[PDB]
Amino acid sequence: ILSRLDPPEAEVQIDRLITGRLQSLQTYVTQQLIRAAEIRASANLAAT
Amino acid sequence: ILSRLDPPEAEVQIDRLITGRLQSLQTYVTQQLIRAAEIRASANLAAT
Repeated sequence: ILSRLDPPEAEVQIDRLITGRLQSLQTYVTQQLIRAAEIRASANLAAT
Repeated sequence: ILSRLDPPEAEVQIDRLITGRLQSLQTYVTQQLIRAAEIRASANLAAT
């Protein structure tokens, strides 16, 4: 895209990709945080 | 939106609804993970 257009146009198309990929990454990180808390409970039980 | 807009103009209005509804569904699904992790600990105490 950014290859065919002009900074002014490339920008409007690049912003939708930025918006989608940011949301993807945030979903990944939230679901890792919820799963690490489940692994910590297991490791505390195994220590006990 | 599919009755008082032509297809090139209804895409822009349908996307605004899609984004909002996706956000709301994903908020629902995060808060259920966080509530289920709490019910799980209560059931683990009941089993003990």
